[PDB]
Amino acid sequence: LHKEPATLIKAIDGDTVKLMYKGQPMTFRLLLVDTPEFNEKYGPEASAFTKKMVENAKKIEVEFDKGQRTDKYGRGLAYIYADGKMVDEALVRQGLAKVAYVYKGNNTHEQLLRKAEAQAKKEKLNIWS
Ligand SMILES: Cc1cn([C@H]2C[C@H](OP(=O)(O)O)[C@@H](COP(=O)(O)O)O2)c(=O)[nH]c1=O
Ligand SMILES: [Ca+2]
Repeated sequence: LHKEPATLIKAIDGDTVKLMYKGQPMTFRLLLVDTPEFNEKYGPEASAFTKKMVENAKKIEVEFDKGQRTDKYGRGLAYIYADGKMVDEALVRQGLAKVAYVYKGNNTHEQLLRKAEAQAKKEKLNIWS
C-alpha cells in the first residue's frame, strides 16, 4: 500500500473526516473500525480523540487498500494517518473503536488492528471497561 497526501478540511466524528484529496473535498470513512455514534456512550470521546489527532497533525495522509475506494454513500475508504500514526489503529488501541467492517480485499491492516484491540481489551479501556 502507498500513503498519499491530503489536508484536513474538517473533523466530523470518531470514524469520518473531511479531507482534501487530489484537490477535491471528500468525506473519508476510516477502514476496519467502528466508533460509537456521537449520541452513544464513548461517541463524544471518540469524536474528540480523532479531532485532536487530525487537527494537531502537521501531515495527514491517505492510504487506500486493494479494494473498493469509495463506499455506497460516496465516502472515501482509506486508512488515515496523522504524522505517521494511523488513526484507525490508535482509536482501537484506546478502546474508542471496535475492529469492524472487515471486507475481503480491503483488509490489509486487519491483524495489526486486532492486536491493538486485544491490548485495549486487556487494559479494560473505555469501551472495554
Ligand atoms: C467502513 C465501511 C462501511 N461501509 C458501509 C457499510 C454500512 O452500510 P449501512 O449504512 O447500510 O449500515 C455503513 C457503515 O458506516 P457507518 O458506521 O459510518 O454508519 O457503511 C462499507 O461499505 N465499507 C466499509 O469499509
Ligand atoms: Ca460509526
